[PDB]
Amino acid sequence: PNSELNIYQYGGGNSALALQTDCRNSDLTITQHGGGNGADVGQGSDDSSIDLTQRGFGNSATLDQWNGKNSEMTVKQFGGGNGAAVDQTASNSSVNVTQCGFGNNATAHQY
Amino acid sequence: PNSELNIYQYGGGNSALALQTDCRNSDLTITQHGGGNGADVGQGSDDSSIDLTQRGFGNSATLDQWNGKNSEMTVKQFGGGNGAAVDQTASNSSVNVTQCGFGNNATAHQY
Amino acid sequence: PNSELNIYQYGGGNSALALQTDCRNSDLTITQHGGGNGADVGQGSDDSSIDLTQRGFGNSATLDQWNGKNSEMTVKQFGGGNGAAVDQTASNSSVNVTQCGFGNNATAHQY
Amino acid sequence: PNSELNIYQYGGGNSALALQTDCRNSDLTITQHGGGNGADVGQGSDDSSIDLTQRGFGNSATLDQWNGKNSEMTVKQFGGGNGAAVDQTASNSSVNVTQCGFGNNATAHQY
Amino acid sequence: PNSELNIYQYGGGNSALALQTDCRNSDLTITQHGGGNGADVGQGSDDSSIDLTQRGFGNSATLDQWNGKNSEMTVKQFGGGNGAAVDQTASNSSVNVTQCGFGNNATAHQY
Amino acid sequence: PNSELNIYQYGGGNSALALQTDCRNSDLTITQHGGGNGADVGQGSDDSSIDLTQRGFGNSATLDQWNGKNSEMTVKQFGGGNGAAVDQTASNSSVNVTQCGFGNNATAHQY
Amino acid sequence: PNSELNIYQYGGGNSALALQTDCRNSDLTITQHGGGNGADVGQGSDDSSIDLTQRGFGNSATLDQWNGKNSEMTVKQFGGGNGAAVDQTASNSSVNVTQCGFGNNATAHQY
Amino acid sequence: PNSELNIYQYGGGNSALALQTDCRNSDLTITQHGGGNGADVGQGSDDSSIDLTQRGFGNSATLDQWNGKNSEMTVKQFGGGNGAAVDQTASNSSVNVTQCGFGNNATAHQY
Repeated sequence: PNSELNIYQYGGGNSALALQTDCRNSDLTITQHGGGNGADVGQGSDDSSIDLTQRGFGNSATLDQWNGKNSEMTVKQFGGGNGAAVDQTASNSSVNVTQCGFGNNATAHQY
Repeated sequence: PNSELNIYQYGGGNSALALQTDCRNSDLTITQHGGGNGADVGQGSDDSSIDLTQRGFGNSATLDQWNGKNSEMTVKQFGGGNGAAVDQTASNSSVNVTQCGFGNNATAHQY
Repeated sequence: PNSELNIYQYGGGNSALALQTDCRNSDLTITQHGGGNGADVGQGSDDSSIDLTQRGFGNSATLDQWNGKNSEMTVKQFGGGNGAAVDQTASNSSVNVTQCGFGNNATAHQY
Repeated sequence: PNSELNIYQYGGGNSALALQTDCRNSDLTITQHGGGNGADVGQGSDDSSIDLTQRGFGNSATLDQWNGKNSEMTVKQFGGGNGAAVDQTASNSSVNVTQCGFGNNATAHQY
Repeated sequence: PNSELNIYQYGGGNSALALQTDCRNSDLTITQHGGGNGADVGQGSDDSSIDLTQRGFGNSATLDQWNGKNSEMTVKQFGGGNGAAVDQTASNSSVNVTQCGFGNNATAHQY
Repeated sequence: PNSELNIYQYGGGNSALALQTDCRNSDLTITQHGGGNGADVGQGSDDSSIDLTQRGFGNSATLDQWNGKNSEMTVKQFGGGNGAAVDQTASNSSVNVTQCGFGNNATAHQY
Repeated sequence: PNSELNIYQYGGGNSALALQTDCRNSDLTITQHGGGNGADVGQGSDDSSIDLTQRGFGNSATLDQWNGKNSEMTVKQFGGGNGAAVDQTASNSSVNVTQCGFGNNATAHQY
Repeated sequence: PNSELNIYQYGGGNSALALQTDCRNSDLTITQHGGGNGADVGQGSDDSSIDLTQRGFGNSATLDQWNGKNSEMTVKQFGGGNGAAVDQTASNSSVNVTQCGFGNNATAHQY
């Protein structure tokens, strides 16, 4: 059971919360480029992947993948002030979020 | 159940909210080109597809895929300020909604 | 049941409402060219087809196909301000309404 | 395998790398307060904990916990430009690093 | 094997080098007060202790405790520029170094 | 074997060399008060003690306790520039040297 | 064998050389008061005593106990430049030498 | 064998030569008052005594007591430049020499 959590933070003013529990063979990566991006990621699913990359300024993300299996979730934010929340509990399922520009709001739920 | 939810944003000021639940072997894709388009997509149908594409400005869409099976959704806006709302519950059914121009309103239902 | 609802707008200020229920293996098609054309189409007929084409300005059509089977409705306005109201319940029947010019009014009923 | 990795950055310009694999039931905690602090932490040890606290600016610590069991590693850097390098492979073992001030360099290896 | 390594540095410009390997149930403590103090301490001895206290400036002590058991090594440097070099390999043995003043040099070997 | 070696230095510039090997259940104590005191003391005798007290400045003494048993070694140098050389090898023997004043030299041998 | 050597020197420039070997339960006391007194005392006699007291300046004494038993050896030199040479081998014997003044020479042999 | 040899010199320039060998239970006493007085005394006589008293300047005495038993030897020289030569070998014998004044010469033999 290899669980991997990576937090890559470049620039100034980025802040991160990352959480894995009961998630076997799961990968969760946080990469922040720029400034002021705040991150909160929860992973509790086996054989699942969470990939959160922030490039820009002022983006905020809340990401929860629970009780799933063989699930891939991706959130990529480019630009400024974009806010994302992703909840994924479906098994063998994928959620992909990519927001480019300013002030974009995205909410994704997969059960 | 291989379920994919895709949000691709190009431009500035677009907003999207996506819902996919109890949804086996189906795809939900939201693509916006331009600015200020607003979207709300709920998909709960097995072996189904929703394709919502916005190219232009100020278009508004609401899409609901519920309790169906083997159903297809393709909803397209070209231009400005087009507003569409579609409810589809029929199985083995498809609704293909397109607007070209400005200020067009379309309502579609399938049961 | 392969049932399709189609709405196409070209121009500006056109409005179309389409409702189709209990209508199996049937097509709903609306095409509006120009501006200010208004459409209200109800389809509840099995193995039936509705084709409404408005080309021009200010044309209005109210179309209802209920309880029929193997029925076809083709309503076409060319010009300005033409008004059509057609109600069809007969099975294995076809009504074809065509208006050319300005201010034409046509009512068709088939039972 | 409840394996948790937390990294907290408050301020701007901090850099931290955290790596957890082959590491069951283990916690890796990074807390960076200020700006420009550097951290590289690798964790591959069972039932182990890593705690890193950098408070100030420009501090450096390179931290490796591999192959160990029931092992705790603590480093607390207070001030500016402080350097500590700690490798841990010993089981049931602890290393405590406490740097206060500017330009401090102290290295510990535990096997 | 509850083995603890502690370093306490107060002031600026102090350097200490500590090594604890294969070293079960043992403690290594370094306490530097002032500035520019240097210490090199290696510990490879079971159930052993190393206590080093440097208070002042420019003090240097090079300490090695290897292959011993139940061994205690104490060095206390008070003042400036003091040097003590001690190697301890004997088991159930104790070394005491006490330097007060400036430029003191005392060397101890215990086998 | 409880073998404990003590060096106490008060002032600045005092120098002392102490060596304890194969010397079981023995105490090695050196006391230097003042400045510039030089001492070389080697102890390899079981159940033996060496007590060296230098109070003043520039005192020099060489003490060797080898191969003895139940032997006590005492040297007291008070004043300045006192020089004493003592070798003790006999068992159950005591050597006592007291120097008071300046420029004293004393040699004592016990076999 | 409780055998002790005592050397007491008060002032400056006094020199005393003492050897005790093979000599059980025996005493040697050297007391030098003043300056420039020279003493050479060798003892090899069981349960024997040597008492040398030099008070003044430039006094010289050479004292030898070898192979005797129950022997007592005394010289008291008061004044300046006194010279005493005593060799003792007999058992149960005592020689008392007392020099007061300047330039005294006294030699004692007892076999 | 309590055999005790005593020299008492007062003043400056007095010289004494004394030898006591094979001489058990006998006393050797030499007393010089003044200056430049010379003494040569050899004692090898059992249970015997030699009492030599020189008071003055430049007095000379040579005394030999050999092979005798229970023999007493008295020389009292008062004044200046007195010379006495006495050989005593007889047992149970007493020789008395008394010189007062200047330049006295006394020779005594007892066999």
